[PDB]
Amino acid sequence: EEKAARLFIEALEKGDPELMRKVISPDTEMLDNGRTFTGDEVVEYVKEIQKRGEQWHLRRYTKRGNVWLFEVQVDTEQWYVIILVRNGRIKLVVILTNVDEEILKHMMELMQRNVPIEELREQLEKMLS
Ligand SMILES: [Cl-]
Ligand SMILES: [Cl-]
Ligand SMILES: [Cl-]
Repeated sequence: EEKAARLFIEALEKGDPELMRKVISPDTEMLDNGRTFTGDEVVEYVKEIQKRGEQWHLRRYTKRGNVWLFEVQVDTEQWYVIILVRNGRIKLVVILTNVDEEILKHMMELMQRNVPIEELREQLEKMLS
C-alpha cells in the first residue's frame, strides 16, 4: 500500500509513465486542480511532465488513515499530491498547487470517506470560487 503510493510519486518525480502504468488501474481517478483523469490518462499526465522538463521533487509526506499526502516542490511552487489507496491500488488522486492547509485537510477528509470524484470536484470548485 505504501509502495503503491510512493511509486506513484516517484513516477511523477522521475517523469516515468512506465512506472505509473504499474501502480494505477483502469478505475484510477485523478483531479488536477479541477480537471479529471481516468485510468491510462494518468500515465499521459506523466508524459506531459517529462515532455516539459520542469523537475518535480518529492520533499516530504504523511499518511492519514488510507490517505497519503505528498508535498512536492515543482521548479518554486508547492504542489500537493493526495492519494487514497485501497487493495494494493491507487483509487483516488488529487493534485493541488499553492493552496492553504485547510483545503488540503478538507480534501483529505473527503477522500478518507471515499467520496465520489464528482463530489471532490464540486467541493474544490466551491472553494476556489
Ligand atoms: Cl477523463
Ligand atoms: Cl476543513
Ligand atoms: Cl472544510
